[PDB]
Order: sequence, then structure tokens, then C-alpha cells
Amino acid sequence: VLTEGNPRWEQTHLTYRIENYTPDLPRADVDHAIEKAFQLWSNVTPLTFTKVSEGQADIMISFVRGDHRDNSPFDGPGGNLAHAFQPGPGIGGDAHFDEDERWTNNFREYNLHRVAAHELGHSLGLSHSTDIGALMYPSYTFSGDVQLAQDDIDGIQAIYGRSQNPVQP
Ligand SMILES: [Ca+2]
Ligand SMILES: [Zn+2]
Ligand SMILES: [Zn+2]
Repeated sequence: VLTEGNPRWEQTHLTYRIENYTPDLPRADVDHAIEKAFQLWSNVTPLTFTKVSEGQADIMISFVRGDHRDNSPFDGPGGNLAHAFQPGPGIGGDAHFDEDERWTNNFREYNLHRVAAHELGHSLGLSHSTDIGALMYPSYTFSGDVQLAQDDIDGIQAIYGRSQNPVQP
């Protein structure tokens, strides 16, 4: 047990990179969905996320289909719609999205941002909850706009703290 409890990120700032954009949606709209999710978490936490166009990033995001050299192949549109590894070296922190399902940004079948935000919850060590107003709810539900819940804000803030930032005149 090198780290006490679950391995938490020692740095207060993290970086991320998109390995590739699926032809499911234009990259311009995918960056907005992913960029908006990180901003929401950083908005209520002193944590910061910066996109990198080169070099290895703390969080790697990519899209894969069927079996992709992993011990958890997707079983058709059934099973989980995506998954991620625990925050750690090697494949740890990586997050894959099932490109077999059709991703959308409206009342369609599913919202890509809702699933992306859920993956971040697991990456930050956040667990599911019985609060229907929480995005990490086990059952998928259309809530329209995606916003964090007080239960989730207090949870991530308790681990790190409040986003205090005394600005000078
Ligand atoms: Ca699936
Ligand atoms: Zn995968
Ligand atoms: Zn989950």
C-alpha cells in the first residue's frame, strides 16, 4: 500500500488528451462537451485541467470497438456503455468509450457529456450515490442540463478542500 486508502493524485493540477475523435460527432462539438465537464469540476475545486497536444497526459481519452486488447470486451450494445481504470501509472487513469453505440448531444438515445462526466467521477474516486439529483446515479436518466450535485461537490471538496481564491483588486 504505497498510498494510504485509494491512490489519489498527488498533483493539484492534471492534464488530458483526446487520442482520436469518432466520426459520430464533429471534434468541435466533442471538445465543447469534454471541455465543459472539466470546467464544472474545476469550478468547485482548486483543481485545474489543461489540454495538451503532445506528450503523455495524466488522463488519456480514446474510443474503441469490440475487443480492444482488454480483459473486458464490450458485449454488443449491452453491458456498460464505457469504462475507466483506477487512477494509477500504466493504463491507470485511461478512459475508453464504446463507439459501437450512437453518441448524441440532445434528447436522442444518450448524451455523450453525461457519460463523460460520469467517467470523471470514477477517475476522481467519486462513487455512485442514491441521490437522484446526482449525475453518478447508477440508472441513466435525462436531466437536460448537466450540473454537479451538492453531495458530489462536498465529497470532492472534502478530499481536497474548497476552491478558495482571494483575488486582489
Ligand atoms: Ca456496450
Ligand atoms: Zn476499453
Ligand atoms: Zn459508474
